[PDB]
Amino acid sequence: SSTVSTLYGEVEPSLLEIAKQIKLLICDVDGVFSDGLIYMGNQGEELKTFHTRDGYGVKALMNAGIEIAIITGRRSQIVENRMKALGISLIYQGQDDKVQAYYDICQKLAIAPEQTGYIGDDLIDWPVMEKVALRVCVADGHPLLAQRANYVTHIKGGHGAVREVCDLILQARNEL
Amino acid sequence: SSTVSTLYGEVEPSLLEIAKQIKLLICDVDGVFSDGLIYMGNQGEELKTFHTRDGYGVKALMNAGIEIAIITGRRSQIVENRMKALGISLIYQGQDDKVQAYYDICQKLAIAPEQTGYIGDDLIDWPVMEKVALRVCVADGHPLLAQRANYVTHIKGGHGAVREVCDLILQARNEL
Amino acid sequence: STVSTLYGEVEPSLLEIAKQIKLLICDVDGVFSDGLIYMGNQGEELKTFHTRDGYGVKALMNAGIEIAIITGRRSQIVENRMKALGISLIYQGQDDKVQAYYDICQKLAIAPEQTGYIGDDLIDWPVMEKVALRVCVADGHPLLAQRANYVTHIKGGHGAVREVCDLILQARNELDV
Amino acid sequence: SSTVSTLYGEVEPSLLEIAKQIKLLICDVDGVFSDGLIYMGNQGEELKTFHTRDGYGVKALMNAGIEIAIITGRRSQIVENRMKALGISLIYQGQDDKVQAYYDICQKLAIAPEQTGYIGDDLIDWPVMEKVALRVCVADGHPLLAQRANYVTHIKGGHGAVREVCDLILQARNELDVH
Ligand SMILES: [Mg+2]
Ligand SMILES: [Mg+2]
Ligand SMILES: [Mg+2]
Ligand SMILES: [Mg+2]
Repeated sequence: SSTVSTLYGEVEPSLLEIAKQIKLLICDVDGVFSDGLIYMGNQGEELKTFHTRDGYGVKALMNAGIEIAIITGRRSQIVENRMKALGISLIYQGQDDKVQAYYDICQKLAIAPEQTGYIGDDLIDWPVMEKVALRVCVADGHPLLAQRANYVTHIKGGHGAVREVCDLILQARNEL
Repeated sequence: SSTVSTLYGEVEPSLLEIAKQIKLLICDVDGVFSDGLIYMGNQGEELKTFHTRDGYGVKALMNAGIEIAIITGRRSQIVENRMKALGISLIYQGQDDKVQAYYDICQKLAIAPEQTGYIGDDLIDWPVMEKVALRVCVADGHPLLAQRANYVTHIKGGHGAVREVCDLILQARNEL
Repeated sequence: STVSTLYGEVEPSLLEIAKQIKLLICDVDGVFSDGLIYMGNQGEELKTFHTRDGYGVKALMNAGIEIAIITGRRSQIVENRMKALGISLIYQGQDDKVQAYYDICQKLAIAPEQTGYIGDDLIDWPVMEKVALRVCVADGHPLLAQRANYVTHIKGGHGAVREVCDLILQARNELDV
Repeated sequence: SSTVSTLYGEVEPSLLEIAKQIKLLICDVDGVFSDGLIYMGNQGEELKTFHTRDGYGVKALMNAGIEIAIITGRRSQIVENRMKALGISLIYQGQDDKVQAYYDICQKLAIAPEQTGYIGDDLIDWPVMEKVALRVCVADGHPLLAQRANYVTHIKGGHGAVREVCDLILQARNELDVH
C-alpha cells in the first residue's frame, strides 16, 4: 500500500496532509478526555478521570500555536478545574446542540473547517465532526461514529487517545 | 441472509424480530450499568460508576416509547440519583428475589413477557430472564448465565453493554 | 486428560480436591479488591469489591463451606464488607499469617486437607503451602503463580474469588442452587 | 541467544549486571506508581491509585540499602502521604524540569549515575533517564520513551511495574531465585 508509520500504527499519507494543516482541535470530554465513566456517591459526590499523558500533548499543541476548545453536554466544576489547569480557555458546557457552540468558536477564532479537527466518542459529536477536516473517533467510541471517522485512535478514550492525536499532528508537522 | 449485520456482529433475523417488539427493558444495576465494582471508603463512602454512552442509549429507547425498569439487590442513593437523572421511575432496590419485582412491573405496565427484555450479569437474574423474550447477558457476565442467554453483548458491563442492547432494539425498529 | 470448568480446563485431581473443601481462606488486597488503594488529598481511602464475588461467597456458605479472611493489613472498610457478606472469621493486621491459620483450623476443627487459600503475593505462601487448594489470582505475583495448584483465569477484584467458589460448587454439582 | 530468564521474560546479561549494582532508584509517580489517571471531584477532591504489591518491592530494595527518590511534575498531599508511609524522604513534587531535582539528589546522596536507575512513563522523564544506567519505561508508557529505554516493563504502570523493577534488582543481587 501507501501507508506511513506513526508511533501507534499505520495511516494513509492523505491523513497526515490533513493533520499537518490543523490550527484548531475541538474535543468532547466524556469518553475522550475521560473513559466515559461517571463516578457517583451516596452523598452526591461525582468524580471523573483524566490521563496525565494527555496534558503533555495538549500543551505541546498549544505551544505550536494550535487552539484547543472543548464542547460538552454535561456541566461540572470538574471540567472547569481540569481545563483551566491545562490552560484551555474555550470551554463550552451544558451543550445539547454542539453545532451552535462550534459556530461560536468559529466566529471567535475565524479558523476555517479545513483547518479544524474534532475528537469525539458518540453520535452527538457527529454533526460537528462532519463539518471539519480531521474527524477522530477514539478506539472504544461508538461503532457508528468509528465508521464515519477518518482517524480511529489506537488508544482508548481517557487513556491517552487525546495524546495520540496530538502526536499525530506534531508528527505531520515534522516536530516529532 | 442467514444473519443480519449489527454494529457489533451478526444476529439471526428471529432475534431482531424479538427486539423489534420490545416494549419494556428491565436491567440489573451492578455488573450491567456498572462493571460490578463497589468502591468503599474509610468514612463509609460508596461510589459506583455509570457510562455516558449507556445514558445516551437509555434516553433514545425512552424517546421511542419503550419503558425502562431497574431491579437490584443492593440499595443506594446513588441508584436513586442516577435513575431519576435519566428519567427512569420504575426502580426496585433491595430485592433478593427479583421475580416478585418483575411481577409488580408486569402488573404496573400491563406489558407481556413476550414484549420484555432483561439485561443481567449473574445467576440471580436468570429467574426473570427465563420468563421473557429477550434474555441478555453482558459480555463479561457469569459464564453460566452467558450460556443460557439468547443475546450476549460484545461490550463489557459498565462500558456500553446497555447501549449495545439499546442499539439492537433501535436497529430492529428501523430507527438506527 | 483435563476436565472443563466454566472458565477453562483443570486436572481431575484438582476437581477432586475442590469437591471436599470445607474451609476457604482468602487474603483481601489483590484477591477481593482490584489490588489498588485509592488515596485522596484529605486522607480519603477507597477499596473495591466485586458483586459477582459477593454472590459466590454467599453461595459457598449456603452449601455449608466455611469462609475466613487472613490479611496482613488492617482495614475497617474490609471489616464492614466481610461482616455484610456474613463472614465472621476475620483476622487482620496479621504478621504471623500461619498462627492465624492454626487458630482457624483449631476453632473449626477442619484439617488442612479440606482447606483452600486464595492469595496474590509471596506473604501468602506460608499459609498456602499448608493447604490442599492453593490458588493464585490470574494477575497475582508471578512467583506465587508458579507455586499455586490453581491459577484463576479472572483477575483479582473482578471475579477471581467467584471463580474459585464456582470450582468448588461445580465439583459438588451445586453451581446454581 | 544470550538471554537470561526473569519472572517476567528474558533480558540480556548486560542488564542484570547494571541492575545488580544499583544503589539509587528514582521514580516518576503518575503512570509509574499510579495508572496515570487523576480522579477529580466537584468539590475539588482528588484521588490517585497505588498498587498493593509495589510496597513490598520498594521496602525490599530499601532493606538492601538502596536509596529511593521520587520526582513528579504534579503536587499532592496524596504523594506525600504515600511516600512517607514507605519511609522515603527524597520527594520532589511540582517539578517542571526534573533535571534540577536529579542534580539535588546527586548532591545529597553522592551516588553516581552508573549506580542509578530511573522508572518513567513520558518524555519529561527522558532528560534524567538519559543520564543514568538503568533506564526503565513502563509497559504502557509513551511509545517514544519505550524506544529509548534499556528495560521496558511487562507489567503496566500502576499495576506492578515498580515491583517488577524491584524484582529484577533482587534477582540480580542473587536475593531472588528465578528458575
Ligand atoms: Mg462523549
Ligand atoms: Mg448484577
Ligand atoms: Mg493481597
Ligand atoms: Mg508520569
